[PDB]
Amino acid sequence: VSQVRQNYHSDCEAAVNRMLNLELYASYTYSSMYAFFDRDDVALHNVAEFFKEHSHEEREHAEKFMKYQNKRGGRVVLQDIKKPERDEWGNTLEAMQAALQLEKTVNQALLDLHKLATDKVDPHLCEFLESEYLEEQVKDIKRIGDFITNLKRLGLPENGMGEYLFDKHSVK
Amino acid sequence: VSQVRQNYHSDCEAAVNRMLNLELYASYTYSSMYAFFDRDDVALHNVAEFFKEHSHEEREHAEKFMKYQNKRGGRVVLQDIKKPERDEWGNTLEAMQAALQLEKTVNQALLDLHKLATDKVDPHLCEFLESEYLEEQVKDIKRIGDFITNLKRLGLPENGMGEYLFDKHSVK
Amino acid sequence: VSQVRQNYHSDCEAAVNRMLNLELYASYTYSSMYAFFDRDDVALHNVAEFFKEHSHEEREHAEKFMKYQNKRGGRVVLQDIKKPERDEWGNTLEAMQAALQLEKTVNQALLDLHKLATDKVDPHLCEFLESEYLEEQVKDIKRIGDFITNLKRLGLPENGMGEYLFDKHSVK
Amino acid sequence: VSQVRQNYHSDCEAAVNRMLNLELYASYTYSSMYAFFDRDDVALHNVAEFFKEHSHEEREHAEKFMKYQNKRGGRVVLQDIKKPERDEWGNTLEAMQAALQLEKTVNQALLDLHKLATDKVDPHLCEFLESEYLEEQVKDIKRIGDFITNLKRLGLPENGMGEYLFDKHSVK
Ligand SMILES: [Cl-]
Ligand SMILES: [Cl-]
Ligand SMILES: [Cl-]
Ligand SMILES: [Cl-]
Ligand SMILES: [Cl-]
Ligand SMILES: [Cl-]
Ligand SMILES: [Cl-]
Ligand SMILES: [Cl-]
Ligand SMILES: [Cl-]
Ligand SMILES: [Cl-]
Ligand SMILES: [Cl-]
Ligand SMILES: [Cl-]
Ligand SMILES: [Cl-]
Ligand SMILES: [Cl-]
Ligand SMILES: [Cl-]
Ligand SMILES: [Cl-]
Ligand SMILES: [Cl-]
Ligand SMILES: [Cl-]
Ligand SMILES: [Cl-]
Ligand SMILES: [Cl-]
Ligand SMILES: [Cl-]
Ligand SMILES: [Cl-]
Ligand SMILES: [Cl-]
Ligand SMILES: [Cl-]
Ligand SMILES: [Cl-]
Ligand SMILES: [Cl-]
Ligand SMILES: [Cl-]
Ligand SMILES: [Cl-]
Ligand SMILES: [Cl-]
Ligand SMILES: [Cl-]
Ligand SMILES: [Co+2]
Ligand SMILES: [Co+2]
Ligand SMILES: [Co+2]
Ligand SMILES: [Co+2]
Ligand SMILES: [Co+2]
Ligand SMILES: [Co+2]
Ligand SMILES: [Co+2]
Ligand SMILES: [Co+2]
Ligand SMILES: [Co+2]
Ligand SMILES: [Co+2]
Ligand SMILES: [Co+2]
Ligand SMILES: [Co+2]
Ligand SMILES: [Co+2]
Ligand SMILES: [Co+2]
Ligand SMILES: [Co+2]
Ligand SMILES: [Co+2]
Ligand SMILES: [Co+2]
Ligand SMILES: [Co+2]
Ligand SMILES: [Co+2]
Ligand SMILES: [Co+2]
Ligand SMILES: [Co+2]
Ligand SMILES: [Co+2]
Ligand SMILES: [Co+2]
Ligand SMILES: [Co+2]
Ligand SMILES: [Co+2]
Ligand SMILES: [Co+2]
Ligand SMILES: [Co+2]
Ligand SMILES: [Co+2]
Ligand SMILES: [Co+2]
Ligand SMILES: [Co+2]
Ligand SMILES: [Co+2]
Ligand SMILES: [Co+2]
Ligand SMILES: [Mg+2]
Ligand SMILES: [Mg+2]
Ligand SMILES: [Mg+2]
Ligand SMILES: [Mg+2]
Ligand SMILES: [Mg+2]
Ligand SMILES: [Mg+2]
Ligand SMILES: [Mg+2]
Ligand SMILES: [Mg+2]
Ligand SMILES: [Mg+2]
Repeated sequence: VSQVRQNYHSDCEAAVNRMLNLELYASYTYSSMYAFFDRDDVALHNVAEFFKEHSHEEREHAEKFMKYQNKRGGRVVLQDIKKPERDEWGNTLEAMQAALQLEKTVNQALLDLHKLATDKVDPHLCEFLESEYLEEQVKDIKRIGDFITNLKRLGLPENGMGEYLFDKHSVK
Repeated sequence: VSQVRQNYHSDCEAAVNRMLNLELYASYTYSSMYAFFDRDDVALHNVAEFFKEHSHEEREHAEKFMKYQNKRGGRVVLQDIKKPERDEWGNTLEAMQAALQLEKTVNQALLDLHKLATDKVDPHLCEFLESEYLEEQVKDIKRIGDFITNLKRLGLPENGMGEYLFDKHSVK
Repeated sequence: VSQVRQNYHSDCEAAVNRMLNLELYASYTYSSMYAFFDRDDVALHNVAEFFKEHSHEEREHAEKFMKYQNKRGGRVVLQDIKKPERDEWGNTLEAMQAALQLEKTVNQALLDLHKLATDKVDPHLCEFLESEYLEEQVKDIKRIGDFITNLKRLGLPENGMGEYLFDKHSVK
Repeated sequence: VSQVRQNYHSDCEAAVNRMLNLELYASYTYSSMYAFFDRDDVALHNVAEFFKEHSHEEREHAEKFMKYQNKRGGRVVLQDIKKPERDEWGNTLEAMQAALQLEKTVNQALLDLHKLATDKVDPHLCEFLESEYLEEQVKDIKRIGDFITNLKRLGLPENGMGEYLFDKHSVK
């Protein structure tokens, strides 16, 4: 047992490793979206940059779980980072819809980790999630939802002029 | 009778209390519009902020009537602030149309208070209204009318692209 | 169901609307106290300004609940803002006593909302209350209690010199 | 007839001269109060300075009526400035009570001049009074009333400690 370990259940340690992997999976999905929107036959560079920034954010979320694991005396165990579910993302609306579902998947995993930490009576892990993860997820979900509403209003997927307008006034 | 009171008719004092309540009612209506445009399924944040600012302005108009009442030696009497007439505001045009009618309602109440002050021969109250309230009402009514004209030109309520364009170039 | 909604119980959504209304009710009560202390026959302007500031604070607390409701995908539903329980507040001690009970009423409502969020297993709402509301309530309750102790020590309600001294050295 | 004169009734011209004299009479009364509070056996120097400042203000009000008279083509006609009604002013409360009645006397004269200007249909004179005189009178009356309330609360005229406290915290 690590000399620093105190009130840290093996189940929580394992779930933190799984959460780290999911953050990395999300980062990789966002990077795929960045690459898609940078294609010469897609060419929506403000949209591409939005997804690149989200890729960076998710990787930082992962690094923070690595640091957390070590601080508590757990051991980081890495697994393969699976490739994204799609190779091409259609258009800005389709990609934002996919991002919304990904953010809700991540949020559900965070909520499930919080349930586990509650069951094992780990207030440090609970507060870490509450103060460092759950509010940013809710903010990101709201932002992406707002974008989806606007893209539908702009006539996506059919209205290419609307798609151009979005790239030029909403993510600039 | 208050030691400061001079040339202040009971009827005017009461009408000032009623005017205070109407300013508060208007502030609350605008706050409702702010909340509607901040919804994830509406998502027009520059429009929401316009209404939030107008909510603030109306509350300041109310505070100034409270201060006026005390300066003249009248007594502030508060009543319930009624909830807005609608829970949802449709779209930017529908909301601006509602705001125009609200501003005209407030302006009519100010004009009616001025008639009363004239009848009771209260030049201080008349000038307060003339110099602190009536010109801002006319300016606000003109601004909202100009917005309505533009929203109709942009094809509201049917044209969602027009609604997006307005939010991005007229209230930014 | 809103596209952003996740782990947000209808009961919590409704209780957030009720909490918003209570914050607005508190703001309105404080504004009444401001107006009372600004009267020419009361004339304690540092006390009036203290209550005006608290009125502002409470309105900001309400706006933050509106924003919260939308972020979670709930719908803001407004009700009448009831007028304050009194039209006149007696003196500085009587008003501070009323403010203490109002702040404890608000705090009890926050604690009850936290119980509901706990029962429905909503850690985001729990942390929002814990980190954005509960500590400010405890601080405000302590400040007002400290003022009450000082006002009693100064001989309120009978000792007018004490009341003047308080206005000039404790809320300046 | 003056070459500049237009829509200026002889009655209004005469009433402006009488108003000028009353402003000068008020200035002189305030100067008497300044001198009283500067006496070695009274010795309330912040109170004395308050009245000195009001003396200055009233003299400026008079000069502005002189300038007004000439601008309209009327002729300034001066009369004796009568000495104040009292040679000694008792104490801070007695003096503030006298100042309140003086300010209300001046305000009544301004309101009466406004009635005359209304009857003779002189909008320039009406607006001059409304915008340059009536609001300052209401503000001054409110301030002095607030002081009277505080002086009574402090136990004047009997409570000398209260009188000292006022001079040190309310007019400093
Ligand atoms: Cl352990
Ligand atoms: Cl274990
Ligand atoms: Cl972050
Ligand atoms: Cl696998
Ligand atoms: Cl694919
Ligand atoms: Cl997903
Ligand atoms: Cl966070
Ligand atoms: Cl009156
Ligand atoms: Cl009356
Ligand atoms: Cl304004
Ligand atoms: Cl009713
Ligand atoms: Cl409705
Ligand atoms: Cl209306
Ligand atoms: Cl003006
Ligand atoms: Cl105005
Ligand atoms: Cl839900
Ligand atoms: Cl539910
Ligand atoms: Cl706050
Ligand atoms: Cl009811
Ligand atoms: Cl009452
Ligand atoms: Cl209460
Ligand atoms: Cl807090
Ligand atoms: Cl003439
Ligand atoms: Cl004539
Ligand atoms: Cl002046
Ligand atoms: Cl004589
Ligand atoms: Cl005498
Ligand atoms: Cl007099
Ligand atoms: Cl003025
Ligand atoms: Cl002291
Ligand atoms: Co993200
Ligand atoms: Co993440
Ligand atoms: Co990093
Ligand atoms: Co595979
Ligand atoms: Co995310
Ligand atoms: Co936080
Ligand atoms: Co984010
Ligand atoms: Co407005
Ligand atoms: Co208004
Ligand atoms: Co204000
Ligand atoms: Co109703
Ligand atoms: Co308005
Ligand atoms: Co003007
Ligand atoms: Co305005
Ligand atoms: Co408060
Ligand atoms: Co509050
Ligand atoms: Co605010
Ligand atoms: Co009622
Ligand atoms: Co409070
Ligand atoms: Co907890
Ligand atoms: Co917490
Ligand atoms: Co904190
Ligand atoms: Co506070
Ligand atoms: Co004066
Ligand atoms: Co004067
Ligand atoms: Co001069
Ligand atoms: Co004589
Ligand atoms: Co005066
Ligand atoms: Co004017
Ligand atoms: Co003015
Ligand atoms: Co003055
Ligand atoms: Co002191
Ligand atoms: Mg283990
Ligand atoms: Mg936003
Ligand atoms: Mg009455
Ligand atoms: Mg304009
Ligand atoms: Mg429900
Ligand atoms: Mg628990
Ligand atoms: Mg303290
Ligand atoms: Mg003549
Ligand atoms: Mg004052």
